[PDB]
Amino acid sequence: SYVPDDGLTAQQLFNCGDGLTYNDFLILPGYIDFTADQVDLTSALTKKITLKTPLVSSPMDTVTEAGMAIAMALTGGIGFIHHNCTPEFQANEVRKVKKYEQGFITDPVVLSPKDRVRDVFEAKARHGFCGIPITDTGRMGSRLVGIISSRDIDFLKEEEHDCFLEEIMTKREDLVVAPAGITLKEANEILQRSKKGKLPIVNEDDELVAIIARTDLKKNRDYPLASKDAKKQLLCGAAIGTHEDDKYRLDLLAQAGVDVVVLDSSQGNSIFQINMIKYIKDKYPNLQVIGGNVVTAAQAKNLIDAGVDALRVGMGSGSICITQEVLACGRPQATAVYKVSEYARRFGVPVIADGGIQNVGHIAKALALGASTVMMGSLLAATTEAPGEYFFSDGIRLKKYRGMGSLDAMIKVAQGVSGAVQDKGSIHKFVPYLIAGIQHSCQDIGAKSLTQVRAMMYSGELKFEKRTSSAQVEGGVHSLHSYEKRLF
Amino acid sequence: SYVPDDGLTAQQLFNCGDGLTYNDFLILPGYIDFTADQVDLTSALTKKITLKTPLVSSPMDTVTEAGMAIAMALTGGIGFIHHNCTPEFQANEVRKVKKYEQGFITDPVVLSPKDRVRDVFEAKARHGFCGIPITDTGRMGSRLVGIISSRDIDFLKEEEHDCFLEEIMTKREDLVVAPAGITLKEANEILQRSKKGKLPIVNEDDELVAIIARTDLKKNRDYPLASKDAKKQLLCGAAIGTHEDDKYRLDLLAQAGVDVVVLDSSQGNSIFQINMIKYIKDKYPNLQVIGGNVVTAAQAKNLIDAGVDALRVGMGSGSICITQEVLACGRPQATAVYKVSEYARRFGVPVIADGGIQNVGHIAKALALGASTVMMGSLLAATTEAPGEYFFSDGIRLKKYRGMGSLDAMIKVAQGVSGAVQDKGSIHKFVPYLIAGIQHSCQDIGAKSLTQVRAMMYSGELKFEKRTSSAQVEGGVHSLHSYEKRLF
Amino acid sequence: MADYLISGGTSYVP
Amino acid sequence: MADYLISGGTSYVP
Ligand SMILES: NC(=O)c1ccc[n+]([C@@H]2O[C@H](COP(=O)([O-])OP(=O)(O)OC[C@H]3O[C@@H](n4cnc5c(N)ncnc54)[C@H](O)[C@@H]3O)[C@@H](O)[C@H]2O)c1
Ligand SMILES: NC(=O)c1ccc[n+]([C@@H]2O[C@H](COP(=O)([O-])OP(=O)(O)OC[C@H]3O[C@@H](n4cnc5c(N)ncnc54)[C@H](O)[C@@H]3O)[C@@H](O)[C@H]2O)c1
Ligand SMILES: Nc1nc2c(ncn2[C@@H]2O[C@H](COP(=O)(O)OP(=O)(O)OP(=O)(O)O)[C@@H](O)[C@H]2O)c(=O)[nH]1
Ligand SMILES: Nc1nc2c(ncn2[C@@H]2O[C@H](COP(=O)(O)OP(=O)(O)OP(=O)(O)O)[C@@H](O)[C@H]2O)c(=O)[nH]1
Ligand SMILES: Nc1nc2c(ncn2[C@@H]2O[C@H](COP(=O)(O)OP(=O)(O)OP(=O)(O)O)[C@@H](O)[C@H]2O)c(=O)[nH]1
Ligand SMILES: Nc1nc2c(ncn2[C@@H]2O[C@H](COP(=O)(O)OP(=O)(O)OP(=O)(O)O)[C@@H](O)[C@H]2O)c(=O)[nH]1
Ligand SMILES: Nc1ncnc2c1ncn2[C@@H]1O[C@H](COP(=O)(O)OP(=O)(O)OP(=O)(O)O)[C@@H](O)[C@H]1O
Ligand SMILES: Nc1ncnc2c1ncn2[C@@H]1O[C@H](COP(=O)(O)OP(=O)(O)OP(=O)(O)O)[C@@H](O)[C@H]1O
Ligand SMILES: O=c1[nH]cnc2c1ncn2[C@@H]1O[C@H](COP(=O)(O)O)[C@@H](O)[C@H]1O
Ligand SMILES: O=c1[nH]cnc2c1ncn2[C@@H]1O[C@H](COP(=O)(O)O)[C@@H](O)[C@H]1O
Repeated sequence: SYVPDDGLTAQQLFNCGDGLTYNDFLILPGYIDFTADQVDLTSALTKKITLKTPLVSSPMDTVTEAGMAIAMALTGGIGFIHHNCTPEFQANEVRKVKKYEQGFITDPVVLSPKDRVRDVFEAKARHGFCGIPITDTGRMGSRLVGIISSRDIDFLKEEEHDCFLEEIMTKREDLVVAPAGITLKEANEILQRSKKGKLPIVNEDDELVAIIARTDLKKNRDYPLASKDAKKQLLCGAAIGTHEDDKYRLDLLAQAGVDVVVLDSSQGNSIFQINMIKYIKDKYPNLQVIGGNVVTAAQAKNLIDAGVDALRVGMGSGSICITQEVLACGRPQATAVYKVSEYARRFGVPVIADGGIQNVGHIAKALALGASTVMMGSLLAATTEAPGEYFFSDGIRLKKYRGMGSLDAMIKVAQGVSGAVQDKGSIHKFVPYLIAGIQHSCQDIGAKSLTQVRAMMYSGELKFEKRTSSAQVEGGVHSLHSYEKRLF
Repeated sequence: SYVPDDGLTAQQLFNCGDGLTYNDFLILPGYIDFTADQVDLTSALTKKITLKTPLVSSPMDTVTEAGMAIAMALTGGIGFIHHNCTPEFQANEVRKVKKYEQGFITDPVVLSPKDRVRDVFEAKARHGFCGIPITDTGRMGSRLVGIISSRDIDFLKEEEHDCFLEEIMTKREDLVVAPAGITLKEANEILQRSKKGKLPIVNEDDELVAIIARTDLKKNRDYPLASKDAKKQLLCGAAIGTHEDDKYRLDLLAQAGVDVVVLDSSQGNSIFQINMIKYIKDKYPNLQVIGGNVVTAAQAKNLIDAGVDALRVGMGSGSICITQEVLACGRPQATAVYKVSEYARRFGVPVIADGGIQNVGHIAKALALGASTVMMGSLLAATTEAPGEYFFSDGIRLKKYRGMGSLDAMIKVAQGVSGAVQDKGSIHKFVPYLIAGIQHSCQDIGAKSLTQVRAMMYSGELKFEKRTSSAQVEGGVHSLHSYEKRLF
Repeated sequence: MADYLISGGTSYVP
Repeated sequence: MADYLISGGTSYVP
């Protein structure tokens, strides 16, 4: 336990007061006894909601939709949803996202048997699934009759000759079911003893309460890190402004049932949103919120003792915002997420970083420096699940980048720009590179968990080192004619 | 019906004696009385087999293999396969493209139940498909045991853990089959009203002769024009050389049973090619062959009297040819295809054209120029369905492209070039754009199918017109600062 | 029927 | 489990 004390700790630099951003300083390694993928990524973003990977989308029109939302919560992160649309647009967005991976599912598609098959056609045109059961009446709490799947509606050249759904279906008696009052494990036992794909759940009174599908199991086998709630609903997030009409934005998605929600602002300290968090807590106390934005400790304390439980930090600091150039506020974002995190420890509120990420090493240093998660925008823009579609500029494949601080609200001043960046493909080959690189980072600094790196930072037994303007100039690639930039 | 005769008809166009190409003449419009979807677009290439879509890959070594073949022929097209290397390799590729849709599946893979689950896993890892049958011996002509689809294997930690297959399959008494000597209609019908997923066929002796799955049905309606053969396999074609081991190159694929063959050449009008045609036709009266390279009627006539039934026209015409510059032969191909199609219509032999195609306009008026079908090669080069890879130079995703008479093949000359072009994406999002383009152009001309655009040129009812240098430098965009070119 | 499928009917007429 | 997931225990020494 000698440990010769060379190095420099956190408060040993951040009271120097310089404008430290990420590529200004450096982490120092330590003594390990373990392997690379052995360290987990279990983190959290609320007082209660936790994530086994810290990578979360940004609420912006360039990035987030059910493309990014499904892609990220499916790979174990969490998406938010930007709000500059009609409230019903993000209502159908959420009714797209917290579906598609249900568990003991409630009130599916079901009808009367006196219908026709083009009802099923337009239903799957509005839905994309065709695993539908039938009852006697059409309500969910009805007497069960039968079930309809893809293989009974796939050949029909004699399409809709008043095709009543009694003679052409699966019958009643040739269907295995489950009695209600049943947990998941024996339901899985029933399904892979059935191998039929679907399994209704009724009572002893033959009254439908639930059904399950099979592809739940296939995605679960595909996607072990999965970001799932208790009710086997996929996690979903959304952005909300603070002009007063957003009450009618959040209420309808609240009965839709979004479970986290960010209150987005450039500078989130105002009387408006503190009145609004008081407006939401008495309405929705079980619901959990993420508060922002915040740059430093004073507005941090006033919005936490206002009653927020989660903290979105970082201003003027993205790849896009020129807000520091045009509003003269913000700060170097590394020192920001330092100091708000060591205030945030005093209440156990989680801190998620914002912008300024060039690369994997930046979210590595931000995680190490005490951010709870990090939400990012650019290198998880330009995916094939960012909305809109591509174009070219001198043949470079690229998709536009745009942030609401720019000139596209729908006499104004712009805080950001509109630009574009080349595509990097799906996340499914990309965010595993992210998580693998950062657990590689977490191992060769010397810790078994992100919780260990933060406690091992507040202990100060890791140490850092600031490096000069001519010291990252060789930290990158140099001293050669030409080279190539590939990551994986 | 007053209808002035303003314009130029074809024979009074081309007998000016000028080397017209596509980029220096154009087509007049006509009368329209229907919509673009109300066109038919069925063409043909030989006296037997017809194609729903008049476009075909060119057999060059770095543009087409299995991917192009099954993908484009799956879209009602037809692919040809090059002859760059050893014949067993090409035999394997024509073998794997002869399946991917079959009739009654003769000789699939089948196993004996003393195998393990890991055996089926490693079979799938070099097949991709795992709806496996199982017999007593493991041979094809054997007695049935059971059936295993993908629903049976996907949930076991036990891959070999005493995983002899007998305790895990369905027992064959509740397994319906068909008796042999049966056609598809009632076969597929009792499949769908049986509704179980796969349907084997045995005899009275329970000997396996055939099996059919669901995948016929959704490949049928997902590709409603699909270029089926008589046994509803897809069609295929392959290229060959002329050095005396070409006989060994053709006989083993004749055992593989290709559907057509393209005689490649630098130039067709040889003793070699008519003598090998006479080597073919006595050996294979049932199999069909196309001819080339030939750009005038004299070489056309002494190839067609040999009994070739189709024709590849246009040398010194491709994106990659430089045989004008080094070898001083050929002609502008638009002047070729008129007069060789005018000669080829005398004998009912259709013709496929090559080279120089930029766009849907070139092939559109090209098949309107008298060609039956046209074999575009470069505008579908460098897709994701292409051989090779994406790579990068100067910051653009990119794929190389040679010409199959370069010096890059293996005391010689060179008349092919090697280069590269941009990616064009998935062909299933690309060739429907193409057929939409042809049908809008024919919609502009106003014929409900292509055969009367060829007759309507042969009637000369439509006209044509010259373009000059100012006309084509108008023809694209002009007088404009900066733009983008987005095809779709 | 490919002879019909190219032009049909006229089929040369010099 | 979120409360100890940040650091788990220290929470003090200002
Ligand atoms: N680093 C960053 O995160 C960053 C950078 C640039 C821009 N932005 C984006 O800039 C967006 C602009 O939104 P905003 O921050 O201006 O909040 P806002 O658009 O909802 O309010 C507009 C302005 O009116 C005032 N305001 C706040 N609440 C109000 C209310 N109920 N009623 C009337 N006026 C109110 C504020 O001055 C605010 O600047 C933000 O959503 C933020 O996402 C963020
Ligand atoms: N636009 C085009 O399609 C085009 C034009 C020119 C050349 N090419 C390609 O260039 C490639 C190479 O040119 P190539 O002429 O050397 O190959 P080739 O197959 O075109 O002809 C073979 C060459 O060997 C000789 N030859 C002809 N028959 C022979 C036989 N039975 N046995 C031995 N030799 C024979 C001839 O000199 C001939 O040039 C060819 O694959 C040709 O297709 C294509
Ligand atoms: N039938 C049905 N499916 C739903 C519903 N909600 C979501 N799904 C989703 O539909 C997804 C895919 O459906 P499948 O399991 O593939 O069965 P299917 O709907 O018949 O679709 P096919 O694959 O064509 O057979 C499931 O993972 C479910 O998560 C619902 O309310 N009814
Ligand atoms: N198809 C499916 N099964 C799940 C899911 N979550 C849990 N299960 C099953 O629930 C079983 C019991 O574990 P639980 O405590 O209920 O939930 P869990 O901890 O998330 O389980 P895992 O998903 O396996 O990690 C697991 O073995 C899983 O097989 C899910 O999201 N989809
Ligand atoms: N499954 C299977 N497909 C084959 C076989 N031989 C050729 N195929 C080709 O593969 C196509 C379909 O493959 P799939 O059956 O969908 O692949 P799979 O994983 O086995 O799917 P399931 O059979 O439904 O379990 C067939 O239509 C044929 O074109 C075979 O022996 N088994
Ligand atoms: N569903 C299906 N039917 C086929 C297929 N091939 C032949 N048939 C049947 O063959 C019967 C006789 O007509 P054909 O001209 O020989 O084949 P087809 O009509 O082109 O086959 P389809 O693709 O179903 O239209 C048709 O009624 C078809 O139902 C196939 O691949 N799929
Ligand atoms: N309790 C059940 N009892 C009887 N059959 C069932 C039951 N559950 C599902 N099935 C049968 O399985 C059939 C189809 O389900 P299956 O998952 O095997 O195929 P699919 O959903 O139509 O297509 P895919 O498997 O590709 O998703 C249903 O139409 C139904 O006949
Ligand atoms: N004659 C038959 N008799 C009884 N059961 C059959 C018969 N044919 C197929 N099956 C049963 O129905 C199932 C059909 O499996 P299925 O075709 O749905 O697999 P799959 O989900 O489509 O696989 P994939 O997604 O890879 O295409 C078999 O596993 C088998 O249990
Ligand atoms: O409207 C905007 N204009 C510019 N930047 C924004 C805007 N809204 C949010 N941001 C932040 O800008 C960052 C995006 O840049 P990046 O994360 O470096 O890709 C994120 O931290 C966002 O939270
Ligand atoms: O190496 C070569 N020398 C001359 N012509 C070639 C060569 N390779 C391919 N071709 C021809 O060029 C055509 C391609 O047309 P493209 O689409 O203009 O590139 C092919 O169909 C061939 O007939």
